[PDB]
Amino acid sequence: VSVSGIRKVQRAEGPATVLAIGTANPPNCVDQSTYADYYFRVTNSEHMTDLKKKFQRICERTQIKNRHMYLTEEILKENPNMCAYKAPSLDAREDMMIREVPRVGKEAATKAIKEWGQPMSKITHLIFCTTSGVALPGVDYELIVLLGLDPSVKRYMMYHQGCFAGGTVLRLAKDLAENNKDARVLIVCSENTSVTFRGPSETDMDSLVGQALFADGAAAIIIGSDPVPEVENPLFEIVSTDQQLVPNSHGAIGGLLREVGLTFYLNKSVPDIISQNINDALSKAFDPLGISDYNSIFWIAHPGGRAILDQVEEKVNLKPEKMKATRDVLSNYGNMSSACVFFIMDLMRKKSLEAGLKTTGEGLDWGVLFGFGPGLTIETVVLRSMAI
Amino acid sequence: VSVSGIRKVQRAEGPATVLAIGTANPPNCVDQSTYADYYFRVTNSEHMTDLKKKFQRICERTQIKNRHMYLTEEILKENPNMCAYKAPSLDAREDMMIREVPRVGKEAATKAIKEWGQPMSKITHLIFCTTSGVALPGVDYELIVLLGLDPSVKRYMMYHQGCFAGGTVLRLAKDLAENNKDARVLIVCSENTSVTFRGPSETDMDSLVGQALFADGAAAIIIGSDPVPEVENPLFEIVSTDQQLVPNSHGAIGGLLREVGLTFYLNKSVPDIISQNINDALSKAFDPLGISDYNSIFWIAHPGGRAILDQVEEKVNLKPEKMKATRDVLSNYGNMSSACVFFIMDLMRKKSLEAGLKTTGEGLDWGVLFGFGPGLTIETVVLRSMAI
Ligand SMILES: Oc1ccc(/C=C/c2cc(O)cc(O)c2)cc1
Ligand SMILES: Oc1ccc(/C=C/c2cc(O)cc(O)c2)cc1
Repeated sequence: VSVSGIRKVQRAEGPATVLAIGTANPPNCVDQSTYADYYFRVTNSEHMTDLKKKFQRICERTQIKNRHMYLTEEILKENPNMCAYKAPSLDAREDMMIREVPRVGKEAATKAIKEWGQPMSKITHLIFCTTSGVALPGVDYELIVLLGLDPSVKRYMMYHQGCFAGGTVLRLAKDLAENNKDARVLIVCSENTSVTFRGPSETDMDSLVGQALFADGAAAIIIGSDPVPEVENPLFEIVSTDQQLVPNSHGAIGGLLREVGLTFYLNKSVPDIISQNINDALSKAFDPLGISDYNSIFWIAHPGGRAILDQVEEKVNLKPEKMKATRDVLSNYGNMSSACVFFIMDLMRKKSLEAGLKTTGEGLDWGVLFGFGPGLTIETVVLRSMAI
Repeated sequence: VSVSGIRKVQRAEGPATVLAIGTANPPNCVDQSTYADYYFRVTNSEHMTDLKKKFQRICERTQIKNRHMYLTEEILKENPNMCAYKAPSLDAREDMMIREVPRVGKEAATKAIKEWGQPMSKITHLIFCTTSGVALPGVDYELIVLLGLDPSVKRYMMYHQGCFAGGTVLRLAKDLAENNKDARVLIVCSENTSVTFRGPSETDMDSLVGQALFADGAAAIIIGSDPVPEVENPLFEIVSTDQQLVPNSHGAIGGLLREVGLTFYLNKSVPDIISQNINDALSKAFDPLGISDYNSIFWIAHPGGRAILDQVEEKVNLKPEKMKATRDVLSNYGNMSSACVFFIMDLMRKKSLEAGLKTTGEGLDWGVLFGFGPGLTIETVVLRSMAI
C-alpha cells in the first residue's frame, strides 16, 4: 500500500562489508625468466632473433616471476590459429573462455562460501565479471548451475569491462548490499587469457607487451550490509566509490573483439596519465574524511604494470612498503585483470593477521583501492579496515 | 569518521521513480507484408521456393506490421558475408554495431533529457544495455562523449544480456537511485540487428524465425528517488523487482557470439514455459500487495512474440485489452529486445494522458512489467502508476 513503508523496512542499514574472500587459478604455473623462449618457440617466431631478445628484456623488467595459465603448450598445439599473430580463432578462444571461466570462478566461490560459513541459499545477488566468453545464457548462468545457487538470485553479467573492473564490482556491490536488507552479494571476477593470446608481430609491440603481463585467476567476494554478530566476520567496509574518465585517454588502453580474438593496445604514456591524475582522485575521496597523508592509509592498487606502480609511488611519495602487497601479487600471479585487487586484499588481511596487527588494513584504519583501465578510467574505492 | 553517519545522510529516501522517457530508431522502416520476398532476394535464396512460402507464412502470423532497421539493401550489398547463412563477418557486424548503437542511443537520450528538463551535469549514473558491439572502452564510453556527460558518471556496461534485459536495467537502476541521494540515473537500451542478420538455412529454422522478429530502436529512461516538486515529473515508481530461472530452460532461448555474427536458438516451447511459470512470478510479486485480480492492474510485457502474448493472456485470463499496448508496439516496431518494454511504457502513458485517465497506468494504480530471455529468465517488476 505504501511504497514509502515498504522502502523503509526493506533497506539495509549499515555500510557494505566484505565478509569473506576466495581465490583460485589454473594449476599450470608458467615461469617468467624462461617465457620469452617458450613464447617464441610455440609461435615459431624464432627467426625474429631481435624481437626475441627484445622480448626477454621486456619479460625481465616485468617484475613478474610467475603466472598461472590455462593455455598449455599442448592446448596451443591443437590450436595453430591461436599461436599466429592474427588468424581466425574467435570461436576456439571463446569456447575455452566459456568452459574455463565459470569453472575456475566456482573454485574461488566455494572457498569464499566455506569461509563465510553461511548456506548458499542466502546469496541474494550475483555479480559475474569476466573479460569475455560470450554465450546466452551467459557465464553467470553456468556459475549458478555449477555452484547450485538459488534460481531467483539477481544476476549482473559484467562483460568486457577492462582492467579497472575490480573497483566496478565493489562500486556496484555496495548499492546492492546497502539498499536491500539481508542482501548478501557474491562477486566473481574470473579472468582467462585464452582470448588475448596470440603470436608476435614485428609491427605490433603493444600486443607483444601484453603477452608478458596477462595471467589467469578468479576471486570470489561475499559482500553484505549489517554483519551478523559472531556468525559473520567483517573484513573491510566499502566507504565510498568514484569512477573517473581522464580527458585524452581513449588511445591509452583499449581493444576490440575481432575474429582473431581480443586485440588490445597499451600506450606507454599510461603510468604518466595515472600519476598525473591520481592525486585529484585521492583528494576527491579522502578530503571529505580529513585524510591528507596518503601514507597514513593502506593501499591496494591494480598492478597494471610495474611502471604504473613506480610512477604513482613517485608522484604520491609513498614509502616503499605501501606497494609491497600489490607488487607481491604481481610477482606471483601477474596481471589477472579485475582479479588482482582481490588477491591483494586477500593477501593484505592474510598477512596482517599473521603479523599480529590490530586491523586487516596493515594495522591501519583507512585505505584506498584503485582500478585502472580502458578510455583511461580510474576507480577510487575508499575502504575502512576491520579490527583484530 | 562514522561510516554509519555518512551512510545515513548519503542515501536516498523514497522509491526509484521514472521521470522521463525518450525513444528513437533507424529512419529506415521495413514493411512486413513484403519482407519474405525482400529477404529471400538479397540473400539469393530464391531457389529455396518452399522455404520462401514457409517464410511468408511465418511473417504473416508474426503480428508485426513494421520494423525499423539500420541495415539497408545497400548496406547488405557491400556486405556479402552478412547475407550468407554462415560466413565470417563478425568484424563488419561489430563495426556497424559499435558505430550505430551509441549513435541511436544518444538520439533517445536527448529526447529524454529534454523532457526531464534538468542539466546533463545532474546525471550521476549511466546504464548502457546493448546486445553487442564490443570495444574497450565500450559503447557507454562513446555515449558519454557524444552526449557530453560528466567525466565522473558511474557507468554500468550491460553487454549480451538477452531479451529480458528490459527488467534488468530497472532492477539495477532501482538500487542506484534509492541508495544515493540526488542520484539520477540514465538508462539507454540500444538494440541493433546488424549482428543477428544472416541468410536462410534449410536446416536452421529457429534462425529463420528470428529474421522475421528482431528490429532496431533505442530508449532512454531517467530514474531517480525523491522527485523534486514541480520541477521533476514522476511517471511510474519501481516497487519491486525479481528475477527467476525456470528449470529445464537453457535450450529454449540462447545463442553464441561466433565469427559469423550472433547465432541464436528459439525453441517453440517458449510460450508454454512462460505461461506455465508466469503465475508463480505474478503471485510472488503481487501477494505481498494484496493483489489477486491480474486484470485490476495494467500490463507491460516483453513482446518476444505474439504466441507468448496469446499464451500468457490465455493462462492468466486477461481481458484482450490488457495486452493492447504491448501488441501495439510489436506491430509498429517488432522485437527490439530490451527496448520494447520502454516503448510500451512510453506508449501507455502517452495514451493514458491523451485519454484523460487519472493515472499513467491506464487509469489504474498498479501494474507489472515482464521480461523474457535466455536460460529462460523471467524478470517481474512491479510498478505503481503516477497521478493525472
Ligand atoms: O586473464 C586475462 C587477464 C587480463 C586480460 C587483459 C584484458 C585487457 C584487454 C584490453 O583490450 C585492454 C587491457 O587493458 C585489458 C585478458 C585475460
Ligand atoms: O536489435 C536487436 C533486437 C533483438 C536481437 C535479438 C537478440 C537475441 C539473441 C539471442 O541469442 C537470443 C534471443 O532470445 C535474443 C538482436 C538485435
